[PDB]
Amino acid sequence: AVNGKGMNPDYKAYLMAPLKKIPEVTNWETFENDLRWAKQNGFYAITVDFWWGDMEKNGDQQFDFSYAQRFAQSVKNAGMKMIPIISTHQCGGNVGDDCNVPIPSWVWNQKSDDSLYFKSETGTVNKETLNPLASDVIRKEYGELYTAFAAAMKPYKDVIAKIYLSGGPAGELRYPSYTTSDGTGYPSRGKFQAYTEFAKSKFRLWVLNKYGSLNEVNKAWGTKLISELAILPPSDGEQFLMNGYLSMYGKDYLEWYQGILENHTKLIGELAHNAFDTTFQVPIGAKIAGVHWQYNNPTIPHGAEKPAGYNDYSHLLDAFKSAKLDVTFTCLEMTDKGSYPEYSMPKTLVQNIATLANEKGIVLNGENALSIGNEEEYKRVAEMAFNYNFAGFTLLRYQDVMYNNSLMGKFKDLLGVTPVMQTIVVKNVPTTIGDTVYITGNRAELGSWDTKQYPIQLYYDSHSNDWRGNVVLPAERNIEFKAFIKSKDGTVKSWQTIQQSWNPVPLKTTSHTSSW
Ligand SMILES: [Ca+2]
Repeated sequence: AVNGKGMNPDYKAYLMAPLKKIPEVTNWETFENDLRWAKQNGFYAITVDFWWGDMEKNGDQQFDFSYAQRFAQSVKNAGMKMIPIISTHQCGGNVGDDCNVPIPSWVWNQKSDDSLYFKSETGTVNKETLNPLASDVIRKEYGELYTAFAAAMKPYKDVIAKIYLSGGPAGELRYPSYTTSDGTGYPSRGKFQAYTEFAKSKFRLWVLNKYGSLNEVNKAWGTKLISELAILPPSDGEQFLMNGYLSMYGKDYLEWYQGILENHTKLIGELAHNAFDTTFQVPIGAKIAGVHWQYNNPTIPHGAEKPAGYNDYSHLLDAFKSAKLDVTFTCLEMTDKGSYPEYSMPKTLVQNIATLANEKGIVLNGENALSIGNEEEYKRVAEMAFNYNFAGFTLLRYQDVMYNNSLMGKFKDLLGVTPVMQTIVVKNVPTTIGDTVYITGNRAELGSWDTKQYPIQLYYDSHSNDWRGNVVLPAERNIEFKAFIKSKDGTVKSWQTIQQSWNPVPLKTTSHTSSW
């Protein structure tokens, strides 16, 4: 892996449950047996969606956690762990998908205005999640929801491995900028979701708080606004994304726009920490979308990320370290295309989020965006996950490996791995001054034979004159590798005479000694 280190010793693989409830898929007994089969292949937990639309349906605080309870009973019977996702967003909702669980329709009557939903550049209304701008309804409704759930899942705390939160549409912390209804579906650019009277208002009160007076606003934006009512979100998102984003106004609008997400993150992460910390004592996290299309579009750069609210990921992730939340990112199985018309750069995006995240000490969890049909995608996932320090990989979805044994075997081989500590030792290395020793191997956990970005580093032991190093490895898998010397100039001088191997890597901690 990256920075000369190994795979994360805390890597655990997880399975995403289906969208539909288990009794709409199979029965609780073959579900338990499927969970046993999963764990037999390296899955540690099953991550599942518990929808607010189901858990507090009839009215305010007329709660039903019977399904969540029933579901954790089988998880306990199967001797598995689970990761509930308190899904405060809508499931499906439209034509042809495997669910339609709206958010409890009584929520929308808490206000008379438009504080609560979203409206786009062209007037499209979106009601998939509650608008983070309405933080008073969000503190009331989410706080209560979270604590009623902690109360009912307390019997099952020994089966809860972590708790995930929904921060927006599709469980992603972002705005509803890409939808078929708004004419923004992949691979086109999103539209801004700041046109409700309430957002418009909140932008103008923010701007005015920064500058003080309209006069000060016109001074800083180099404009000539008439009234304060002229302080508005962009009227042409296409022009904004084209170049209005470079002006001081543009920079202030996007700071406000991304800022609401950052605040929403500190707020749901506060409410969930209060409610689940004493009782459960588990890591809590939220998800961020991989809006990889229109990344490198020359005309409208980062054309889909900026309407979704992702303008400065370093600053966005900073809201996550402060709220003490883990982050899940989503397209580990994709590669970079970067061409017309989609301008898709997903592998560069995941490499960037991964690096900021490790620089900040935020725990990474990966997810694949789409279903994986071949070994290849699993091998691509293995590369990001193991070379960019992911503490977890959640496979999307259940039925894909559960009703295809060959694919499940490929998963077991590449991603349903258990990390184990091992000492690699290389004797008789002709290391002249300045040189460094590295090992690279065949599996992605050893760098896929790469020597510049991903090799793991070994350190000279002066007492016994060999290069050695405690490497985290895939327990019980066959590995091949070789040591090599990287001269001070980062140049590969030479390699080990004979390629080494461990068939398989023992499950216990040993040492593999070998000579140059
Ligand atoms: Ca409530």
